[PDB]
Amino acid sequence: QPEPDMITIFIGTWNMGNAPPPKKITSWFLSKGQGKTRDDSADYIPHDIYVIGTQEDPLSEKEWLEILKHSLQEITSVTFKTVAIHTLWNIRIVVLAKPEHENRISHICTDNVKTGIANTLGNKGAVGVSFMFNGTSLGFVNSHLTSGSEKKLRRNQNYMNILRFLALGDKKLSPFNITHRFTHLFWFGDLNYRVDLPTWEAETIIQKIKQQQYADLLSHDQLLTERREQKVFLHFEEEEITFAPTYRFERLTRDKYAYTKQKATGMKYNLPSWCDRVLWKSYPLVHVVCQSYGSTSDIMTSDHSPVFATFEAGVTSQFVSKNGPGTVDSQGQIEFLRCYATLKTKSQTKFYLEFHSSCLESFVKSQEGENEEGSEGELVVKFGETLPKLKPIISDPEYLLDQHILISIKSSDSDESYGEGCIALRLEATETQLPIYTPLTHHGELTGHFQGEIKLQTSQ
Ligand SMILES: CN(C)C(=O)OCCn1ccnc1
Repeated sequence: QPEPDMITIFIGTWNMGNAPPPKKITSWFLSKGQGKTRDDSADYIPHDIYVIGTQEDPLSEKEWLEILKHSLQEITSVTFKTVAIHTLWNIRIVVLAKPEHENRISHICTDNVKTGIANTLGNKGAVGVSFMFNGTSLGFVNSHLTSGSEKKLRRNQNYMNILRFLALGDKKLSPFNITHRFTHLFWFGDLNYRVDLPTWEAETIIQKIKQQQYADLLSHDQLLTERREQKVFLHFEEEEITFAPTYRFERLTRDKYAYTKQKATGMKYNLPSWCDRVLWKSYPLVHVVCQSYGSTSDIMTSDHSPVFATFEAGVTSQFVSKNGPGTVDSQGQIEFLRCYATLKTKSQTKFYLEFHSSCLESFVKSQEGENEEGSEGELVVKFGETLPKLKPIISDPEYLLDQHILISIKSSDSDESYGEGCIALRLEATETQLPIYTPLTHHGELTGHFQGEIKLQTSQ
């Protein structure tokens, strides 16, 4: 039985509006409705992993697992295994996998973050799950962010709190938040970003939706506009949206958007919006292709429609050689030439680097770099040819070229990371000096850059 080099992942997000689901929700798992939909010829082909995020979920874990497993069984005739389930208030994540994957999945982690203080702490936040699938780390975040058209900044703040404080993945990666811990990170939920147009334009918006003319609406979608101004979700991707706004519907039909202010909305308008979203971030030069992104048309118990997205994701095998794991492979080395960090910090401390990778027995600390002043005000930290030679556990190029090196630049004075990034070893050549580059972030905000050259030696 060969180990896979690709899997398919289903991501679902549904705000259930505190109502039980209808008797049939199979269209969700089949990626059928509006948008980028899945070919009918694939309907019986199970995805490898199904990750279901709900918000305003009124069901017990048991009740929802029942419905999910029986839905997938009906579609695929496969009885899925429960990998993980985690609930914060009415925010829930379920991970199901094909039974053949049970012994490929390990290191399962779950966590939650509650957003806001006092007033604003009590129902919003995120749940998440991570695990290893053979040699590949996978993370999944389901967030329900702050509601309301005039709270996009609160949503951005909720995002930064979730990525700082959600404790998933390898705890040995101590300088790195969830946006660097995983080969593939999927972040979905009722993100609650709105179409920012005047209230008086509600009927115009509805008209545009009926004509399937989304362009003048997406140009005002707060998540796209905040992303474009680097205010949120820096270095995440989203597939093009080709489905109608998924909020706010009258229940039991999809023929009507309910946008007018009511006591029940706190006298707020809910103009039709793409509240319900799926984004991802994968390490550089790893295969990840979105194969569906849309909304169902036939599930109408909630004022939201379910959203689906599916992905092809590259995975690697759990590599064993004669040497590592348990020792180094002298035939392998990673060298860095002419490297420097460019930092936005106004501070003057010395900096050193940390290299972290599962291709190393443990993380590697560099000597301090030499600070110089950039021509436009910047701090430039020069490492020249001074960076250590990294000694991987396995030299086989079929392993080593699939790996990644996480870099943290840390203050000598405080040992706090000022910036984190990631370098792919999927090089055009071995034994050859080649440019490398990563942006550096801290709390998911841009803090600088790291660039230089790499020289990778493999056994070939
Ligand atoms: C879509 N959007 C909000 C945006 O900023 O796209 C340009 C940057 N980009 C290019 C590939 N991925 C992100």
